[PDB]
Amino acid sequence: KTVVVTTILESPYVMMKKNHEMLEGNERYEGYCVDLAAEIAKHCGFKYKLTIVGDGKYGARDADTKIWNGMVGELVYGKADIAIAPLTITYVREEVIDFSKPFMSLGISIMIKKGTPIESAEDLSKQTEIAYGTLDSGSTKEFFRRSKICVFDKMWTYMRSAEPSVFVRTTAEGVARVRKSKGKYAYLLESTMNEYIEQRKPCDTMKVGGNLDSKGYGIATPKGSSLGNAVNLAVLKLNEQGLLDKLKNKWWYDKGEC
Amino acid sequence: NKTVVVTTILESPYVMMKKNHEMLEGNERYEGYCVDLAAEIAKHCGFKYKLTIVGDGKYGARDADTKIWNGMVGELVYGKADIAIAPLTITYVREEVIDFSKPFMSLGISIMIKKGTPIESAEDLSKQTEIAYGTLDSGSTKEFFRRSKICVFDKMWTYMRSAEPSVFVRTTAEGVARVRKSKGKYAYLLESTMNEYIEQRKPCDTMKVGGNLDSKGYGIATPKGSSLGNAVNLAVLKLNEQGLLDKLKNKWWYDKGEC
Ligand SMILES: O=C1N=c2cc([N+](=O)[O-])c([N+](=O)[O-])cc2=NC1=O
Ligand SMILES: O=C1N=c2cc([N+](=O)[O-])c([N+](=O)[O-])cc2=NC1=O
Repeated sequence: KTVVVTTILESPYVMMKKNHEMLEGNERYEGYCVDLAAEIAKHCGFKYKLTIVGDGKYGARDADTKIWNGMVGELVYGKADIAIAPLTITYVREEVIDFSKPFMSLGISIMIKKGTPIESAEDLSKQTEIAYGTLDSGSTKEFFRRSKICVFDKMWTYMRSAEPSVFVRTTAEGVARVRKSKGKYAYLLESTMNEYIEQRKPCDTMKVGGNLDSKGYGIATPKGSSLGNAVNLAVLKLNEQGLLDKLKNKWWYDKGEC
Repeated sequence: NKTVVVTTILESPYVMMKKNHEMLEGNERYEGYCVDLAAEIAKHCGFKYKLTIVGDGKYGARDADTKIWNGMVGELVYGKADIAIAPLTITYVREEVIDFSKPFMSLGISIMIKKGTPIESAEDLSKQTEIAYGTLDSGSTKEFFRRSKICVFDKMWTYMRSAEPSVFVRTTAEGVARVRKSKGKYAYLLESTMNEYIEQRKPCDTMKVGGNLDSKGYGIATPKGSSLGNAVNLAVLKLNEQGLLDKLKNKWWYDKGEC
């Protein structure tokens, strides 16, 4: 009766303990989603086993084979019973799996190295000396691409035609690029990550301006799962008890390095 | 007929009476955020609808003694409406009796003060008495402080609960009025979405200070086992990704602002 919980290895959501070599099972892991999982399980009344998604991805659908990868794939194909991770609620994903109500809110934000004369998305669109880009894939990119707003359309026009490329392969790459471009590059990513990195050494970056949109992380379960109901109520219950905020503050600031 | 009966509440700027509403008939009588949203939801879900205002003008609370729901939530659980399109906060007790779509707007408890008031945060209110402060005498707001584990807020609750004269108001407008009349000696805690709306209305003597003390969400509600929920749920998500929700937000909040 053990529930197979799939999740991704992303800080501070899911991380490896300092001594994960001497540990075994769920005790190996720690972090926001790891703590959350314990709560969700306690209120829904079930035993769970935490497993890291094989390909270490969230969930996208190939345009050719139409196959789902990442944690979404593990849910649609019967490899996992529930996904507890920072998985953003989207239209296409909602069509194939069931999402609970958001346990965390977020949106596209701007990351820059401290000292950079940038304060908003508008500031970027008006200049070029300070290059800026996003992940070469994901909701963040397609946001600007399918945006009928001139500010984001102009930013998109720039990003689309730039030399060298302002797009990055991974997030860690984008963050590093900001730290290494000596204040000549700005990275557009999820606010949750932006404000987490801002609290990590060497603490040479900061979040600027407000969010460009509004997304949400949700606990996903296979379409039609009987588990979805209880889990959904658990999230709402945890939120109304300020537990989600407590968990946030904990892994973002209490364990912060600034 | 196959005309979806849409229940909604009369709260600005979500649903408001037009200019010549007396000369108009049907849905064309109303306007606002939720009115525009309803049109889109119906467009993508493909259905004709009729806008109706909830009789008791309430959102949805379960009377503790009669165990009976009121407002829009009640209209659903008792088969009087097919769908509820309004600023209805997604709560636990409600999710237990109705089906909510994914949030179409995020919000949280915020502090409303009269401009000039020497307050910048909730912690400020808790370290003083010079400036009185309160909330609606019912709802998730007053509920947030009573069951709070944060010291400042539990210190605020201790103050509010035992304060004379009472610092609790009966309506939203009543709380806003008290702020505009207390010459900056009264702060009002309410939904941020409403706080940032009043901040855009005459005479523009109020403002929102500090960040939200929590995080809620407005969602479209439908009765359980409704053949409408899933479609409505996908509609909200798509509208958000197309930036339509943000456009509606900016239209009725800032484009028609007065400050
Ligand atoms: O569901 C998703 N959740 C994500 C969460 C994060 N995150 O910041 O937690 C990131 N990211 O780091 O770029 C990308 C994501 N891509 C997704 O498709
Ligand atoms: O579900 C609710 N939704 C609300 C929405 C608003 N609003 O701001 O739209 C307010 N308010 O104005 O105080 C109170 C509410 N109380 C509720 O119980």
